[PDB]
Amino acid sequence: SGFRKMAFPSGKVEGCMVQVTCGTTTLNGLWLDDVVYCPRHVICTSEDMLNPNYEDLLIRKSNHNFLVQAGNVQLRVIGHSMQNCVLKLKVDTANPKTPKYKFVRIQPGQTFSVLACYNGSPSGVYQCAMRPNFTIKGSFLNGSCGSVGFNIDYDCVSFCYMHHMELPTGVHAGTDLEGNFYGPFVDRQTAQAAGTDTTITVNVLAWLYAAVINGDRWFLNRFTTTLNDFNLVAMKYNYEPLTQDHVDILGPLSAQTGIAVLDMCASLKELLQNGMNGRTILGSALLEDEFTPFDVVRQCSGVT
Amino acid sequence: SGFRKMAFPSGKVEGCMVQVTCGTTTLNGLWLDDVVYCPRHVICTSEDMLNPNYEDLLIRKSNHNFLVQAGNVQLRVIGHSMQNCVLKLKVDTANPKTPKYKFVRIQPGQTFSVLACYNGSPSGVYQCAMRPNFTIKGSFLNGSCGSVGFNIDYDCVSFCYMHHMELPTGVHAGTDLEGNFYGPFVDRQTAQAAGTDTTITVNVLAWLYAAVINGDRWFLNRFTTTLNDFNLVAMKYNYEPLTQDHVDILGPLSAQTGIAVLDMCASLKELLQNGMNGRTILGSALLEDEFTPFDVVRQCSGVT
Ligand SMILES: *CC(=O)N1CCC(C(=O)Nc2ccccc2O)CC1
Ligand SMILES: *CC(=O)N1CCC(C(=O)Nc2ccccc2O)CC1
Repeated sequence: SGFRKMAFPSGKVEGCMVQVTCGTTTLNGLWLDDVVYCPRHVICTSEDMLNPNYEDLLIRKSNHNFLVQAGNVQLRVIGHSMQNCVLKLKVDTANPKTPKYKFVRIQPGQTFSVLACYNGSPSGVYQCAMRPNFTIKGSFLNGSCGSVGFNIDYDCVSFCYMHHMELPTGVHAGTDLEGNFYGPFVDRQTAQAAGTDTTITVNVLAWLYAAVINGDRWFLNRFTTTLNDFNLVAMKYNYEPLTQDHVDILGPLSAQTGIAVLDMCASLKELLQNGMNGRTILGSALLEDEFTPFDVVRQCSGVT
Repeated sequence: SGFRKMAFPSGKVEGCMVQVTCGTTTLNGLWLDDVVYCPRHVICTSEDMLNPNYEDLLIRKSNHNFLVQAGNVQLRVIGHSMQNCVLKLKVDTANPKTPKYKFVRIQPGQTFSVLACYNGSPSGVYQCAMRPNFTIKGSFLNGSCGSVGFNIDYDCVSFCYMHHMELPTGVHAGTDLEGNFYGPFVDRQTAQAAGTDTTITVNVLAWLYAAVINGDRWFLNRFTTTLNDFNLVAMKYNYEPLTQDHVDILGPLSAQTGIAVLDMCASLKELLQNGMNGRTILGSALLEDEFTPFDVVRQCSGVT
């Protein structure tokens, strides 16, 4: 029993982190096979970041300007290319610790682990969600760029995020491993404001299921609702609209607990309207929305 | 910027987890050098756990009854001994992945990472604190016993916890790696109730400092207090008494933010008396007490 915000074990990703230096900028790279992936802004001076022309900046860079270090050992760069907002540094050595891996572009509401790194060295691991506004709420200081987000399916690491940017509001923006930003964000030091950080309704419901499974049941009530009625209340509280697809996804947790999805919607409606009244659910005083249905089933069944 | 509940990277500990089977019980063991550490209750049947005599139960067990498997490969057990509530299984092979390590007994209020495992296989990593009542609030299903808690100091893993027990209230009890339970708990299926789960005041203050560092400042006020005045309020709210030792420990965060510890005590006093009024601090609606001062400095400075 018990229910924790739980990251994937980071060992397989730790084996992939290197240091990338270009001129005076040091950040992190991901070494898979004979390719090191890193943010293209590694080539920018402070001054460049106001209005960088990356193709023009890159012309001034040769292979030997990209210093790649795995631990204490230097890697030889034998090629470099820009794909969208990432650089792919070809090295002469395949990472011997390369796990089975995929590059995947996640949807808003999907969760992943981040291995925060500095100078190619892991500092910590935490669980994130791709927010509906395509930011993530991370922990990233200077030197943390190139840190990646991932899921593990048994032995296959699905890499979904590389860290690039902090917005003035202290939230985070980055790319998939093809170098495409999540959302409308750019690798430019410019006016970029995040949109409405809406709550991921299906994740809140999943987490209410996890609560019931783990003995926290005080918020169950005598009510039901409909998708349309619930969604009127979701709208008012900046919650994502709940779809039949979300209802279908919650089916296994419904079946396990014997609580109809719409009855749990009715619980959530009352929590939104009435607040927590100073009570907690799984040790939280707000409605947690960074557990997916799959996360709840995973943690509640003990998948490895 | 940003501040997350962050576990240590788990790679070094992943390399140490094995499966231990005795009769029909499967749980986890920690393989360091040529010793596998596991909970002695691996030898109990369900029936035994009501009033086990471990010395007597152990007489019926030989080396060949302890099945130890690292991945797909079996380890040969060449000796076994009971130390307090752990078994030490001597194996004929030193774990080649043994990191630098220490066994340390932590104090209440100290934090650590847990690598939740099932059948010797890592499922996830999360951050815990040794509660003032010597429980931890974990996530542990059947098969998770022998999962360990640890801190990392650069390259040296300090192992502080092995998981043994869930109390009827869904909280967790375990041992250090010398097999001594934290608190008054025993490896018996009996009436064991946790005492008052008091809030770790020095950790709350550390986390308020982390909030200010990261831009969350709405709770700073015009007030100060004294240790004695603050402690009257702490008593009423089941907070640990704040000592001059706690004040001294918070000195670096005081210096960095320019906020006197006692002024931050005054902030915390108002939060305790007035509540959050529906506001959040670092995305929480309650006062977080599972970040130590050292954790805040670590995360806010980017140590690896
Ligand atoms: C995220 C990361 O690790 N980065 C991106 C920022 C640079 C950096 O120092 N850039 C910078 C330029 C001009 C003003 C401020 C500022 O942080 C380091 C690597
Ligand atoms: C923590 C862990 O992984 N354990 C401890 C419990 C046993 C187990 O199955 N014991 C048990 C006996 C009788 C009734 C219930 C119950 O869980 C598995 C390993």
